[PDB]
Parts: sequence; structure tokens; C-alpha cells
Amino acid sequence: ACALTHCGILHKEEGRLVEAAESYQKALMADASYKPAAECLAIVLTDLGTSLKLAGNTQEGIQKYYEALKIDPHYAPAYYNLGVVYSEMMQYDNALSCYEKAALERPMYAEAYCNMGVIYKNRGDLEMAITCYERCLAVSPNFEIAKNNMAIALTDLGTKVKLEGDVTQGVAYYKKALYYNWHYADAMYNLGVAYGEMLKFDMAIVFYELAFHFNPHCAEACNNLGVLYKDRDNLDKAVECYQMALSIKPNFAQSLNNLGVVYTVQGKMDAAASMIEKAILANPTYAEAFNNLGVLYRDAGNITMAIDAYEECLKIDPDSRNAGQNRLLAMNYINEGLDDKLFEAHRDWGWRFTRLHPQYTSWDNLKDPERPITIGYISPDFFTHSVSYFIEAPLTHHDYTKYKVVVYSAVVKADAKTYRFRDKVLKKGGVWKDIYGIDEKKIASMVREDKIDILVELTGHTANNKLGTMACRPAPVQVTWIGYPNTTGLPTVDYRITDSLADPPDTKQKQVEELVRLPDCFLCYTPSPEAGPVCPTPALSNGFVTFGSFNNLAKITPKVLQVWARILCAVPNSRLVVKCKPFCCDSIRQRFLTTLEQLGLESKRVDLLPLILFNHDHMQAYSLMDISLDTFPYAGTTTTCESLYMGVPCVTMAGSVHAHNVGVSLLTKVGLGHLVAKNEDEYVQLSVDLASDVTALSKLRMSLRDLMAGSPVCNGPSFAVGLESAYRNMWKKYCK
Amino acid sequence: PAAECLAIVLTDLGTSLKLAGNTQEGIQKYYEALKIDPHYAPAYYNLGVVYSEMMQYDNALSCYEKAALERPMYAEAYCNMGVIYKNRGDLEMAITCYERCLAVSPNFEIAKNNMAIALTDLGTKVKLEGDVTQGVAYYKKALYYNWHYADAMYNLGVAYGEMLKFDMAIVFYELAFHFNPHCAEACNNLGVLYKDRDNLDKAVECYQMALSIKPNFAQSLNNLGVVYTVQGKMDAAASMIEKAILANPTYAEAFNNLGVLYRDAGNITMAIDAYEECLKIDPDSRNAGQNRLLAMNYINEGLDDKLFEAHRDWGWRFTRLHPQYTSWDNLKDPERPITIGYISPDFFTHSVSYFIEAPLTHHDYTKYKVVVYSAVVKADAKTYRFRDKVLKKGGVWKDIYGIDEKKIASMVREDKIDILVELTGHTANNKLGTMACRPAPVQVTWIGYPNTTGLPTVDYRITDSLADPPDTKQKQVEELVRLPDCFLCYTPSPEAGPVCPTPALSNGFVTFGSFNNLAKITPKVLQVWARILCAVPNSRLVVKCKPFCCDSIRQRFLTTLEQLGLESKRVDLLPLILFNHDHMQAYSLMDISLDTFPYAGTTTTCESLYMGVPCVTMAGSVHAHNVGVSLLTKVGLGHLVAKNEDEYVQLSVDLASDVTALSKLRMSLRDLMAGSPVCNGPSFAVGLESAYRNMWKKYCK
Repeated sequence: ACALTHCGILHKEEGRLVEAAESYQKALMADASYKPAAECLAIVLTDLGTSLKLAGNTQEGIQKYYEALKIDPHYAPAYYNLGVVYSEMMQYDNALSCYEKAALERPMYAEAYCNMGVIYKNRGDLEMAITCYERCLAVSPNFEIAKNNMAIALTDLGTKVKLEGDVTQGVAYYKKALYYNWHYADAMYNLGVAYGEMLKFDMAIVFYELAFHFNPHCAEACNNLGVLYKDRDNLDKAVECYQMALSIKPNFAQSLNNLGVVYTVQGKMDAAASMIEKAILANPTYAEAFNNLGVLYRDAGNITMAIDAYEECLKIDPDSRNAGQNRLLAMNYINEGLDDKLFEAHRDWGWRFTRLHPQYTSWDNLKDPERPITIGYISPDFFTHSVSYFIEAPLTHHDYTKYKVVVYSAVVKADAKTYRFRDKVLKKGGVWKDIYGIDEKKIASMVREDKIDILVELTGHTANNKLGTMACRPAPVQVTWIGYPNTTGLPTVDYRITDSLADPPDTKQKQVEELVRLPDCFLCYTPSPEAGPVCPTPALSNGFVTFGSFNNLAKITPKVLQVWARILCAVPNSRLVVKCKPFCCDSIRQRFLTTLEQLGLESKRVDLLPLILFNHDHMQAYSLMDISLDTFPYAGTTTTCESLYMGVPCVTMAGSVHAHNVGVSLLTKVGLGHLVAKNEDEYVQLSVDLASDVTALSKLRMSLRDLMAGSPVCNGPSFAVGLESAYRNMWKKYCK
Repeated sequence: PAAECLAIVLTDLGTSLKLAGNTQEGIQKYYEALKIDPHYAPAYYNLGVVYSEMMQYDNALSCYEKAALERPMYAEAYCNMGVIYKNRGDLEMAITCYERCLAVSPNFEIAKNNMAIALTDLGTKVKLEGDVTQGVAYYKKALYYNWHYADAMYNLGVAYGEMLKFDMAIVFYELAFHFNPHCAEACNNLGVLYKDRDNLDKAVECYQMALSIKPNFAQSLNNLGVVYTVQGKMDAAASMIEKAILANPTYAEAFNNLGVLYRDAGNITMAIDAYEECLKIDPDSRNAGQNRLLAMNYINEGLDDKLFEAHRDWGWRFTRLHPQYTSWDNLKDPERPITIGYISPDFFTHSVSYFIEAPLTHHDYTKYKVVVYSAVVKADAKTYRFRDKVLKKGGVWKDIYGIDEKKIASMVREDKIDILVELTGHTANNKLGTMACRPAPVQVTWIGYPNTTGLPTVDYRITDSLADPPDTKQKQVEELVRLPDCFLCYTPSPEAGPVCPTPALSNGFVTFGSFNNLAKITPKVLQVWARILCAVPNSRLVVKCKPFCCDSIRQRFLTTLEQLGLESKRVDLLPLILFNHDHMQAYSLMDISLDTFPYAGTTTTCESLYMGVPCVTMAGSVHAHNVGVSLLTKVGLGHLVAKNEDEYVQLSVDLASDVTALSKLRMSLRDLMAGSPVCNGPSFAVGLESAYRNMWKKYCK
């Protein structure tokens, strides 16, 4: 048997398997119990079966493997090959059983463990497959394919666990996946998004960049990265990121929408329109694209089409918060108080939102009417924003020994003014909380944990508002004040602060909040220290009066254009300068000029200026004009204050709604009530009267800065006293 | 407008003159421009550049400061200020200048890169001060502006290694290499991390790469030498460590590793020399001191008091820099469930196991509650068998691998251990530092070391009256407690298999053999074995030592034997056998076991006697020498204990002269031992229990 076995081995080494197999079979006939001849015969039979498999004789291979296992069951590789055959024909139970038996006979044959793991993974049993790979690597820790499959399974498991809400375990699984494969793009991208979701943007960026580096075709990573840079106001990088995403996936609807948004912010209106329309074509059910289209139309002054786009969004997504709030905001630009339809719409939206949220019902605030009071101001606008020019007044002038100030800053990107506010608040003993990216319900929990007395929301239905916090009713008194000129539609909001001129006692505009009228002006402008000097009246050097307006375009309704055309026709050799951010786009400028021409006014006189992002020169630009014409039915607020502070008389119009009467309030309280028109005809008459005299106009210009500084509009202390008294009255009301 | 245009043209003229080498004329034209326009920033930028070129950094700073004041949107000026401050060492002002630069120009790639550099240097500084978390934060901020800044990734790897986040450290070292393949340090650290995970092949790859980048990297040379030592490539390890020593003569750890290699290779004298060099470089090197003591134990006949002096000195100093406890809440009760902790890292298939298993198997739990402190690095079926055996009887098993020593002592205190028994000694991965803390009221050493521990804090050493006779002259430290019977209870494995027929009966020649490790086979034992083999016609010696896997050691030993008068053909050198069964069966290859001196076998002698291979031993004046005397006498073979080399030779010749008697004795030896006190588990358990009780009584008194 020994000689026959060695002859068979020698024949096998030459690959002449047939005679070797015959020799081994003869040896088995000579001495069956010779277990080494049996082992060699099983080996040769398995080699024959493998050759037959590779030759396509799969059934003959099966037969040879069964023969081998009849000769030497212990021969694990025959079980391995049988398992492979069972797997290819999808007999997964037979395959797994064969692999398990092979692993019993040979527990160090890693490749079987890997194949079991792969098969189980294809069946969605990620945990079992992972265990199989783990034991495989316990047998051999360098086997590549097994490391790669372990990384894949770990990433799939981390994603599965994360979608169940355990973000931390998902992150741990992704980190382990990168341990088994440090250049697995999927793991990196998943980590990037998990980190981004948990307010860790720097790491998120690094991860998205790595994911793109290792997998250039991860268009999703480029899109996400562009979004993250956009939120950091690095618009150029966002532009490149989205362009790359579209170079990999031209029809990537998300990149189309996001790039459209970025173009909208930059004022490139035509490009924004084109990209959002492409997004709609790519995904007709992409509601957010409709919302962004509505925003684009609103900024371009096409309010009707903006409302239509928001309505399309709300038919596609009834719960779209952004569409509803932007719709209400857009309606505020054109609906003058005649029909109580806007108020009903706000009420209906508020009832829907109050259904979408369960508020609190009790408060632990000690009901002492005379104790000090904790006032929280909550807003995303504690940066260089219009609202910032007014909230600065109370933050500086509160008596902090009686009204403890808490600031909830949701500012996406701080700046020197945010830091200035925090420094003032902290130096006077106030709490400052940055709450960007924190769930609204967690905001409500925080507000309740901070024991606030009066919560003042300053945003209303504008961008990045926190009305979800207000719906929880975390505080015992909720107020809106300056960010929005109409009712918010929240029954949980108790009061809206105004004055007796913005909302006369006989106002017919219905609102849910009780109006709190301050004795003076409800606004206290804090002038920028960079305002610089007043320039001489241009009329003295140009000989002609230049009217102007630095309001937005959504506020300049066709009717305003008609009235301005009447003004310019009634005053020979006069000019109009209009500065707004979307004039950069040539198409919008052209439509605006054509609209003015249709009213019979020669475009040449009209100077349309785009926006120049520079505070000092932005404020100094009022040296280019002589008389500001306010817009209606949405009066200016900050623009009127800036005009007055520069010495430029500003003519406003009175109407039936708060947004219309804000200009009346400011002008009357600064002492220029003779510049408040009641109707379009008086508006024209007042403008002509101002234009007819230039020396008195120059004296007025030279006096206006000092007049305003001496007025209630700049009397920070008096405003603070009045506002504190109002708050105390609210508190006493609460105690009763 | 004319003044502005003239200033512009004069500045262009000055720049051309500078590029033409007329630097002073350019400076003069720039000053003329600044007289025509004190606000023309480009002139200020030029002045700053030239002032830097002449290394007049203060004027450059002042000029770029006027440039900042005139207009706050000169990104280049802020960048240049940051570079200048970085050059002066100040990183705060540099960071601030770069921050302004990025505040006016965010996408300024140069300013991002320089900000990343400065942030990484600052993180390194802050980390060097102690605050590692802030260092990590600075490195992450660096990876924000330069996500591919390899140095930030490497330094993160370092910090995570210090933080013990080994998986993240691996990832960050691999990324560091990917973004900078010249970072040989990253390669080295990655390999180290992989070695610590018992993945030797990857570690070797990493070190070979580190050396392919930096051939004279001393650290990588040392680490690769160590890895080859673990793999047993003696010559390779030697060469590597020698190169490391040549690259850095103050790399103490390289000397320690060289000493370990020499000791494992049996070259004890030069191993001692290497440890002395290490202790010359670092005097508190725990590893060098303990390896030195262990190595001295292999060749030191009791003819001096230098070994005891060295042990006492080392122990004294060690304890000196070592806080310890001073009070115990252990109830002073002589009739209670005294808690006895056994602490050791070698519970797996190790020589000690074959003896410590006996008490674990036969120990009255209802009186001496046993707690096990297993510091095993890698467990196995035998570890699990021991854990199960202890547990099913009510013992407490605690795995303590990878826990700080002081925390081990604290845990022992919370565990209310009464008698703490250290079973390791001056070997490797010992916990003698825990013993120095004296966490338990009684400290005992028994089987892990054959000589004094030198620590005064250890109270007792377990022995018998044969290994350490009452009149022994060896001065030690601990109090000798002599058990009545053999201090050892061997429990044979269930893999010993049958005793086979006598070799001398079938092969026609007597074969001597030894399974002791090579470190114990001192030349003085080779000469004696050569005399034995010359005295016995047609004799064969079989030696199986690990280091023989390397052919160099085999050749050297064969040459040494040939120089002594023994034909190398007459010498059978066997390497390590992979499996237990056949390794144990290898006792069929010899007729007589030869014990070594001045360090006898312990486990090997018991194995030789269990397989039927009569053993000849030598008496001496040290425990390690007399262990063989203890075993043979207690088995009943005291007539096989020589008193001198001449008696050793005579006994070996006599045993070889009567093949018949040898065969009979071997056929009887297994049952003789099974009936002997060596295999009388109950009697040993009773003796050890009585000894513990006596120790406790002494303590309470």
C-alpha cells in the first residue's frame, strides 16, 4: 500500500490524475483500513471534482465530492466545495450546513467562514455575518477580502442602527468599519453625515472631504459639503461643491435645488430660476424646490406667482412649514386691510400648527407680582440685521437689578455685533445661549429649565424663526415685538407690543394677541457708530431734487410705482434713485424699467442701483438722495430710521394696517408729523411741497440728526423705563 | 486722481527697480508715493516685503500695521504678519493675524495652510504642557483648514495612542502615511500598535517600511529586533538590535533587548554585561534590573553574598520609590473563611500550571476562600478549564489583564484578600510592584522564583527541608516555611499517554537527554556531560532547547562539544515540537535525564520521572540547585542524588551499565510516583492549609 501510495503521489504531481486515482483505489482494495490511502484517494477525488466544476461538469463534480466524502468524510475541502455548489444554486441551507460541518472538521479554514458571512449578508442577517467574519479574522487577521466584507457589514449595521435613533452606536460602528478598512468611502461619508447631524461641522467637513477623496463619485458628499459651507456663508465654496455634485450627477435634484438657493441669496435670479426649474423637472414631487421657487419670486417682487408656488408646495406637501410661513409673509406685502382674509389664513395656519404640537399647561414661576423678572429675548437676528438696530436699545438700558436678561441667539453666523451684544449682556449680568441647530422641542425644554418669566420672540414668520418653541408655551408670558408686522397666528402667544400710532385704538385689523401700546414709540433705533457725517443737500449742488428709496422689491408694488411716477411727473427735472439687492440681475432691472416706462416716465431720469455690501458706504449712500419715498402697504422700518438719521426727509403714507402705519409712528414721534400723508393725493402734495423749497430743505437736513438724537427715537433710557413698566404691568396681569 | 495715478506709477517703478536689484531706489520711490498718498496700501505691502528681505522684521511689522489700519481688507498683510510671528516663535499673534486674513479672504489657500501649521505647532506645545485634549482640539482645527495636513493626522495618532484609542490611532497613522509617505515615524508607531495586538506579520511589514524610508531609524531597528526575538529569529534579532545600538548609543531599551536575546540564547555572561550597560544608562530601569537578577540566578554557585546584596539593594530602592498601605480591616479571626489570593500571569500552558493546578483541585473551599488574579495575556482551553474548576467549587476568578498596578492593589484590598500569594517572582509580566504595596496582611512567594525576591515586604517563602535544609548557608530575606512533604504537588496531565518500551533494550545504546531550557545549560554542565558520555561506551545525548530553531546556535554548541572531545555526530539537537502529545512522547528518546546546575529543572525533572526516565541530580548550596534533590528524595530515589560531579558521573555510569534494571525501574516509576507524596494531592493540601493557618496565627500574635 505504501508503494502504491507513493506511485499515486508521483503521478499526481505531474497532473496525470487518472492513473494516480486508479493506483489509490487499488491500494484501498489491498488495505481498506489504510486511512492514509483513503485520505489521498479523497484528495484526488476532490481535485477531480474541482476540475469537473471548472470544466462545467457541475453534477459530475458533485458526484466526485460525494465520493470523496464517502472515502474520507474528514476531508473538509469537499464540504467547502459542496457548500459553494449549494450556494450557486441558491440552496443556502445546504450550503451553510456544509460550511458548518467543514468548520467542525477544519476550524482554521477561514475562507469557509468568509463565504458563510457573505451568504448570510446577502440574506440580510448582518449580525450573524459579522460574527462569522469576526471568527474568520480570529483565525487569520490579515485576510483582505474578509476585512473588506467586515467593513461593509459594519457600515450597513451602523446605518440600520442609526435609523433606529442610536446615532452614537452608528458612529461607533462606522469607526470600527474604518478600523477594518481605513479607506472605505461609505463609512467616511456616513460618519460625516452623523457628525453633521450632531452639531460637529468641522469634523463633518473633514469627513465629507475624505469621502470625496477616496470615492470621487460620491456626489451626495459633494452636495452635503456644499450645504455645510453655505451655512457658513462661504458661498463660493458651496458653489464649487454643488457644481462638482452636478458634474457627477447632472440630474441630482438636491444639488439643483441647493444651487438655486445659493444663486437666490447672491441675487443671480435668472440662474436660480433655471436651476430650480431643473430641480422640478428632475423630481416633480420635490416640494422644497417649490418653496425655494416661491422665495425666488417673492424676492423679485412677483408676489402673486410666489403665493402660487407656495400653494403648489402645499398641495404636494400639506405639512410643509416653510411654504406656509413664506406664504403668509408674502401676503403681508400686498394685502392692505380691506378684507379679513389674511387674518383668517393666519388663524387657520395657527390651528393647524397647534394641532401639530402639544404645549405645556403649568409653570413653576413663583407668582409674586413685585419680584424681579427674567426676560428672555429669542431670535436668530442678534447679528448685523435690521432687527439688531432696535433690540440693541433694551439690552443696553434694562435695569439688570430688576429685569434679568437672557438671550437665546439662534444666529447661524455670528459677527462683531453678536460679540458686542454678548459682551454687553455678560458685563451687566445676563445669560447668553447659542441655540443654533437644537431641536425646537429641546429649545422649549431649555426655556422651561431656565425659569424664564417673559419670553419675547422677535422673528415671526421670517427665516429661521423659532415658532415651534413658542408653540410649546414654555414661559408664563409670550410676546412678539419687532420682527413681524402682523399677528403670528399662535394662540399661545399672549401679547404683541406696539404703540398708539402704528395700531390706533380704532384699528379694524383683527389679531389674536392683545396689543400693548407703549406711551412713546414702540421702536428705539440705536444708531450705528459708523453712520458718519451728514453730507450737504444734493439739491444745492445738482439743482434738481433726487427722490429715492432703499426698500426691498417685494414692498414696491405696482401701485407704489404708479404713485412715484405721479410724483416725478408733477416735479419737473427731478430724479428717482432706487437701490435694492436684486437689481444686479439685468433682467429684473429691465422689467422694472419697462414697468416705469409704461406709466409714461422716461427711464433716463431713473437710476436703479444694485446693493454694495459695505456698512459705511451703504449708510453714506443716503447722501445721494434728498427725499425718501416710503413704500406701501408695507412701510419701511429700518430704512425710515436710517433716512432720518442722515437728515433725509422721508415721506410716508398712513393706512389701515400696522405694517402701513409704522412709518407714520416713526415720523410723528420724531416730530415730523407734517410729512405724514393720509392719502395718495396728500402724499403727492407733500412731496411737491418739499421739492418746491430748497433752502428750508437744507436747514432741515442740517438739523435733522440733532432733532432725531433729541427725540424719543434715540432716548434709550426713557424707552427702557417705558418698556420695563409695560413688562411689569404684564407680570401683574399674570399674577391675577 | 493725478496724485493717485502718480503714486501707482511710482510704486510700479519701485517694484521694477526691486526686481532689477535696485532695492534702495525702489524703497525711495515707495516713500515718494507714500508722500503723495499716505493711504496707498500696495506701497506699504512693498515696504513690508523689502524690510523682511533685509530681515528688519520690526519695520516690516510696523509697515504692515499701518497697512492694516489704513484698510482692514489687506489679506496679504495679515498673512505676512502671521508668517512673521510664526518665525519669531509667537503662535498666538500669528494665529490672530491668520484669523483676520481668513476673515477678509476665506478661500485664501496659503493662509489656510499656514493656519493649519500654526495650529498644529500650538497643539503640540499645549500637549507638551499636559493638556492633551486641547492639543487634540488644535489638531482637529488644523484638519479643518487643511484636511490633508499629514502632520495633524500623525500627531492625532500620537495623542490617541496616549489616550489608548488604539483603533483610532491606527486609522490616523494610516492616513498620515497615505498623505505623507515619508513619515517613517507613523509607520513605526503603527507597527508597534499592531505588535501589541499579537499581529506580528503586519507589525513586521510596518517596521520594514519604516526602515525602507529611514534606514538608520534606531527605534524601528530596536522594535523589529524585538519582533524577531518573539518569532525566535535569534540571529536576525541580534543584528537588528546591534544596528540600533550603533545608531543610538544611549538607547537603553536596545541594551535591555540585547541582554534578553543573549540570555534566551544561553549566553548569560554577555547578557549580564548588556544589562549592566542598560543600568549604566538608566538606573531605575525595572526591566533591566529584574532581567539582571534572573540571569544571575542561572550561573552563581553559593560562594559569595553578592546575589543577596544585589537583591536587597534593588528591592530596597524599588520600595523606596513606591508608596504602600499601612492598615487592614481584615477581621483578626483564626477560625474564619480566610481569603487567599493567588496572583499570577502564567495560568495557561506554562510550567507553573502543572503544579498550581493541584491546590486548585484539592483545596478546602469551606475554610480558605480562594481568589484568583489572572494576569494572563492570552487565555486558552487550559485557562478556561482552571476557571471552571475553581468556580464550580465556590472560588472567585478575576481577570486583571491590562490594569494599572496600583489599581490591582486597590482591587485586592476591596476583595478583602487575607493571604496574598505571588507566584511569579522576577520573571516577566510579574506584579512584584503590587506585592510591594503590601495590600494584604500576609504576603507569600512560593513557586515563581527559586531565590530571594529581595523585597523586605514579603513575609514568607514556601519551601521544604530538602531544598533549603535547616543549616543552609544561603542568606535570604523571607522566613522559610518548610512543609513536611515535598513543597510541590505535581498533577500529571491527562495527555501523558502510556510509558513505552525501554530504548536501550531496542536500540542497543544508552541515550542521555535534557529538556531544560538552554539558559540553564552552563558550560560547566557541558564539560560534565562530556565526561559522562566518554565514561559510557556508545552513549547519545539529546538536547531540545527553543533557541536551537536557529541553526547558528546549533552550530555553535556542536562546535563547543567538538572542542571538548565529543563528536558532533554523537550530539542530537532537537528543536521545539509544535504539539503537546508528541513533545511529551519525546521522552521515549532518552534513557536518562541529566539535571542542570547551578539551576536544576523543576517541571522537566517531574516529567522525566513520570515517563520512566530516571534522573540524576546534583546537590548544592542554593534552593534552585536542591529542587532536584527534593523531588528525587520525595519520590524515593534519593540514591540518585549525587553530592559532587564525580558522584554524578558515577551514578550516571551505574544507571547506564544495567539496562535490565533501568527498564524495570522505568516500568515501575509511573506507579511509584502515583503512590508518592508528589501525587498525593490530599496530603499536600492538608500541609499547605496547615502552613497557612500557622502563618495566620503568627500574624495575629
